[PDB]
Amino acid sequence: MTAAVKDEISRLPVTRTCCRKAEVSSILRFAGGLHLVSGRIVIEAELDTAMAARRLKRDILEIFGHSSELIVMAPGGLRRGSRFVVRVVAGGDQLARQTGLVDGRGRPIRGLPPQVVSGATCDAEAAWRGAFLAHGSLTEPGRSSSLEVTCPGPEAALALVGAARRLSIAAKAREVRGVDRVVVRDGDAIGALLTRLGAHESVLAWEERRMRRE
DNA sequence: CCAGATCGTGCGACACACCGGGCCAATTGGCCGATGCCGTCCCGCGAACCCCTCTACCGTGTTGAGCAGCAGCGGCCT
Repeated sequence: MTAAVKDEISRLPVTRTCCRKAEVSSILRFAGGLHLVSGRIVIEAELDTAMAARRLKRDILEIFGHSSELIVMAPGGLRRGSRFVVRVVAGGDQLARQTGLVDGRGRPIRGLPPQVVSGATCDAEAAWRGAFLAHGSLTEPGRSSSLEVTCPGPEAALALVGAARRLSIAAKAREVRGVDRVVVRDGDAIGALLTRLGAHESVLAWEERRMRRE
């Protein structure tokens, strides 16, 4: 359902440096976290996609200059979902401070880094791409996909809504059962958004499926 | 041995899923229209600001070294 979509997004080549930085920051913020162990900060990011973890590791090594481990052992323990976990221990504090998770010698930033916000539209769509790669789903249970992506806390969700607005694409933040996400319902916005992210074959398949079924 | 955990199954509740209705709260944000103080400018005079002019006892002076060209001189040549 979404495996092909995320594969296509991961396989998309990227050139501009700022967009790569924004994508890395988004994925780290959404599907990543920090742990203060043995007196040092270690960054752990959990992905459930084959190529996405490699892409994130390569981006870190290239732009931020750091090394990762890329372990395949499942934190869930099932070992069937291939819950990849990429780790950064050497220079973890520097990576955290220079990627936007923590700034001002203070608490972790709830929303997306200020650098990602108030940037070019390319960086906004790159941040949305990273958010979709990290977490999200494409359900199509009934009449609409419900292209929902969950976020930690209202701040990240509303920041994603704001970023989507800059693309002239409708979006809506929602909260249920204490967990909040951003969703877009109408088919036209879904198609335009998926086209902008870079996926092509999945966009077509969805287009014909919707037109034939509806 | 055999009894609760796990799960099957069942009944109900039920938190909303819908996608569609029918009105509303908050909250407007424009400048509408009316009233009022400040920027610009046009003198008005006056302080200063710069230039020009004139004063008639009279009075009359400021190292060493290397290389090259020119002036004076001894001495033929006519």
